Amino acid sequence: ESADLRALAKHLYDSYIKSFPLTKAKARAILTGKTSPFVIYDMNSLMMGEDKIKFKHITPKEVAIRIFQGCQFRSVEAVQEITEYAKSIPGFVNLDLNDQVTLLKYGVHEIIYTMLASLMNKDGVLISEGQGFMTREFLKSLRKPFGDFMEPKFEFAVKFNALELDDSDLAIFIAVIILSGDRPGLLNVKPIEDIQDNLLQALELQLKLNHPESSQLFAKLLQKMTDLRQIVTEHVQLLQVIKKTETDMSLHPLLQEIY
Amino acid sequence: QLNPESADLRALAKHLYDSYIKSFPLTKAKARAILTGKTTDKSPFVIYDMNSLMMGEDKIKFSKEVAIRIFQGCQFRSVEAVQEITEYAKSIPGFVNLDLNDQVTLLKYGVHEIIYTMLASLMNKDGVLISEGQGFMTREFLKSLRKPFGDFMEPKFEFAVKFNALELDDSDLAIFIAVIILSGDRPGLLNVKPIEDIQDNLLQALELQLKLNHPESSQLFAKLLQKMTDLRQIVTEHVQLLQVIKKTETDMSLHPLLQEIYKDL
Ligand SMILES: CCCOc1ccc(C[C@@H](Cc2ccccc2)C(=O)O)cc1CNC(=O)c1ccc(N2CCCCC2)cc1
Repeated sequence: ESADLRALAKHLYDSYIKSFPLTKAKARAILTGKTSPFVIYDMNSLMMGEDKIKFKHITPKEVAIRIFQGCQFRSVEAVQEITEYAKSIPGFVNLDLNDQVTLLKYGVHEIIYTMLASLMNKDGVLISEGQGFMTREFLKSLRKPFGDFMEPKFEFAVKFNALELDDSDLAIFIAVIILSGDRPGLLNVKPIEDIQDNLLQALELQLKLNHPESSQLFAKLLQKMTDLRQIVTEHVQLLQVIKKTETDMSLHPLLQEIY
Repeated sequence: QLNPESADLRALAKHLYDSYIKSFPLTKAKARAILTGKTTDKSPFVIYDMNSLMMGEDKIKFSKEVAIRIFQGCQFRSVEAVQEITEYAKSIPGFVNLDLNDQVTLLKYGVHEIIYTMLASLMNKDGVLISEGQGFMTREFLKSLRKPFGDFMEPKFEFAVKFNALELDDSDLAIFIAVIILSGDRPGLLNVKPIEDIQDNLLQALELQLKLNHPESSQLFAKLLQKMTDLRQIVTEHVQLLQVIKKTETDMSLHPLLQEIYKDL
């Protein structure tokens, strides 16, 4: 029965490679130098960044605000990649359509930040297909409340990254996050937990075969789930604060609809 | 079931379960026995309203304001729970050998998550055993308490009903709360290495324990670990729900120990 576990792993991996253009293996090569990305470390470099390379996340205003909005544009984009990926998880599409919607609704944020760590090191984050590298300090230098917008993700990133997981490990971890039976509103919890259970086994073997020397990596990874939700909860808090305050956030009526 | 390594992990499970029974007067096995009302001597007095509360003062061993009285009651029992857990902690191989500051940090962030883990052993969907099992206060009575007290316990009942679904027994919990205490990612830890080394070992013990005790319960280990996020959540809500209390109830004192644990949490 350990055959069906390997098949599911490879399947998730293959699908993950197809759904996500910028993998961790690739991002890592770019980040460590052993491949170069345009570097954004201040206003002028940001400015030139937009002119030189056409960062779609920066279209036609305070910089802190356009950077924040760019983050949302990219997030929206990411949500589609994740949604497509989810469909390849054996059993997902056979679930009640409302539950599928529910799972993605509460799961994409956790996945977003999980995958974002793949593009981050203690010094910055890769943006627009890795074409650029936005400095951690520059982001942390934005005026309140934008300055501490990304920092919480960086702190998580540093920790998550010390586990040294690779694309094949993440593919399965990602699927496990999606099949969470404790999401509010689910109408049929059983099949969801039964699939996650099949995914957890697959993940456990993967980690043991891929990291035989890393003791209890499975437990440690599952524990990171706590850090993820705290990151999402906290993110949701700041998001409303920016909405309750900030008067220069309004976008075209249709754009606001899109997000 | 074979190798010397497994043997070492079973020895650890036994040591931890033994210390657990020695440190906690009311185990889950005892709590369940009282709750399933099977016996004729373990019968608890049920408080489900004012007149009952009124009569419980005479029945069970055990400020004139219903809501606050019950609240001061939980605080005292909570302070006492901190003492039992602190005593259990000392028995965890390696804990007393860590830097003293880290010992404090680990207890500071770990006692509440553990308090609520264990509190579930005393709960079922209708209420919670109190005063060493002599009494039983229903969920509805608690929920009918003046605001903002009327909903301080509800989220703990919700957690308990789900967590109890795992059907863990005391021997499993002893290792699980040990794992909770030895968390290397607690804010402010000085030496994270020695703590992780200890937790990894405890995690191996827990993993084997759950496999030998619940062979038919697939992935119980992972499911139990994911529960640690429900605990964090329960603690956070509580802390915030508490800050609201002291602002509307300037006349309600919070015990110093609890206040120190929550401070800069
Ligand atoms: C009946 C529901 C209460 O159950 C909880 C709930 C929470 C906690 C721990 C809390 C305590 C707390 C709450 C608010 C601010 C600081 C501390 C915690 O986690 O700190 C124990 C307990 C355990 N409580 C008891 O055993 C208990 C004991 C006595 C009591 N009574 C008040 C005195 C007269 C008789 C009735 C009520 C309850």
